[PDB]
Amino acid sequence: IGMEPASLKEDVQWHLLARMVPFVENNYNVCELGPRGTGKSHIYKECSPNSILVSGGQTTVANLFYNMSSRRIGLVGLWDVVAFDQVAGISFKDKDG
DNA sequence: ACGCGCTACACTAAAAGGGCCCTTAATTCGATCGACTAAGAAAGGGCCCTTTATCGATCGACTG
Repeated sequence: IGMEPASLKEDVQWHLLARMVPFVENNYNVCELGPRGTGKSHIYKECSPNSILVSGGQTTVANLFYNMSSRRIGLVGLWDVVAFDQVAGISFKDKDG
């Protein structure tokens, strides 16, 4: 990732590995809450070309799961990791979300 | 092997998504204007009490 392992505690290293875990296991839902500036969104935005960081919380079942008009599957179809930032900000215009 | 079948453009209709925007029916309040709720009000009014008259009763000089 670019972190210095010798400058971190062992448990912090294992937490960072848990952060890797969503990339390596199929259909792995995981939630992480923490203080600002702890380097959360960096791994899901820079250090992987096959993961997406959904910003702003602007998520609808149309573009996230299945858009019935265009008949194309949403984000969850071609990305290995979908990371919802700003969990407070995520809200669904449709109820079914 | 040059006429022939495919591959490109506007109107009409249907679906769905997504702003979305108005609604509303929930909220706050926030005066507020009654609404009492005492606190002291003052007029008024009501109450009391010592005033004169008299009716004895008597106790007086005075008096014959």
